[PDB]
Amino acid sequence: ADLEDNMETLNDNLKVIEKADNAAQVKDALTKMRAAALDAQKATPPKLEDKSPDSPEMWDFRHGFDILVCQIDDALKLANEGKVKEAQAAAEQLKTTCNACHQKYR
Amino acid sequence: ADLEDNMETLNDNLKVIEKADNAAQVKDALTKMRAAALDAQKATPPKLEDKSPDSPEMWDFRHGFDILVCQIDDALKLANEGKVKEAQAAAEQLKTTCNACHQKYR
Ligand code: HEM
Ligand code: HEM
Ligand SMILES: CC(=O)Nc1ccc(O)c2ncccc12
Ligand SMILES: CC(=O)Nc1ccc(O)c2ncccc12
Ligand code: NI
Repeated sequence: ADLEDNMETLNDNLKVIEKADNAAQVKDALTKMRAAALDAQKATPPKLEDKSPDSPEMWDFRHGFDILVCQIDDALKLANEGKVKEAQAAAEQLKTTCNACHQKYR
Repeated sequence: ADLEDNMETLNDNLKVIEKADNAAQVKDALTKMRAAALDAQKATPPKLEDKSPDSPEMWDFRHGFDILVCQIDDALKLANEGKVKEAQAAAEQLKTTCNACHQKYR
C-alpha cells in the first residue's frame, strides 16, 4: 500500500485502540499498525522525492518507523499481559513519534 | 574531554582489545570505550559547528554513538561470559560504525 494508505491504517487503528473494550481488540489493532508502519518505512515521502535515497533525511525518515515499531511491540507486550488500560496508554504515547516525524517530513 | 581526546581513547582501546590475553583485559578496555563514546556524543564536530543544534545531521551524529554503545555493551556481555575470542571479534565489528560516522561527519 502507498504511504497514504498505511498512514490511514495507523490513524484509524489508534482510535480503535482508544475505544477497545478488551485486550484482543487492542492486539488486533496494534498488529495491523505494526504491519502498516513497516510497509510505510519503504515509501519515499513527497517532500523527499528529490533528496538522494541514501539522504540523511531519508535515513531519519525510515528510522522514525523503527521507533514506532519498537513502541508498538511494547504495547503488544502489555496487551499480551491483559493490561488493557496501559496498553491503551502506551498506544497514545505513540503520537509523540507520529507528530515528530510529521513536522519534519509531512 | 574534547571530541579528539575521546576518539583517541576509542582508537587506542580497540588495539588493546586486539592484543588482550584475557577477558578482564577486554572488559577494562571496553568500559573505557563506552565512557568515551558517551562523552563524545555531547561534542559538536567541527564540520557541524554551523548546522543548528537540532539539525538532522546532529541527531544522526549523536545517534551514531547510541549504536556504538549498544555494540560495546554486547561485547561486554560476551567478555562477561568468558568468551574472549568473540568478544574480540565483536570489538572489530565496531569499526563498521566508526567508519560510517567518519565519512559523513569527520
Ligand atoms: C502514528 C501512529 C502515526 C499516525 C497516526 C499517522 C497519521 C498520518 C495521517 C493521518 C496522515 C495523512 C495522510 C493522508 O493524506 O491520508 C499522515 C501523513 C504522513 N505521515 Fe504519518 N502517521 C504516524 C506516524 C508517522 C511516522 C512515524 C512517520 C515518519 C516515519 C510519518 C510520516 C508521514 C508522511 C510523509 C505523511 C505524508 C504523506 C503524503 O503527503 O503523501 N507518519 N500520517
Ligand atoms: C570507533 C570505535 C571509533 C574509532 C576507533 C574512532 C577513531 C577516530 C580517530 C582516530 C579520529 C582522529 C581524531 C584526532 O584528530 O585525534 C576520529 C575523529 C572523529 N570521529 Fe571517530 N572513532 C570512532 C567512532 C566514531 C563515531 C561512532 C562517530 C560518530 C558518532 C565519530 C566521529 C568522529 C569525528 C567528528 C571525528 C573528527 C573530530 C575532529 O575533527 O575534531 N567517531 N575518530
Ligand atoms: C522503542 C524505542 O524507543 N525504540 C527506539 C528508540 C530509539 C532509537 O534510536 C531506536 N532505533 C532503532 C530502533 C528502535 C529505537
Ligand atoms: C546495537 C545496535 O545496533 N543498536 C542500535 C541499532 C540501530 C539503532 O537505530 C539504534 N538506535 C538507538 C540505540 C541503539 C541502536
Ligand atoms: Ni536508533
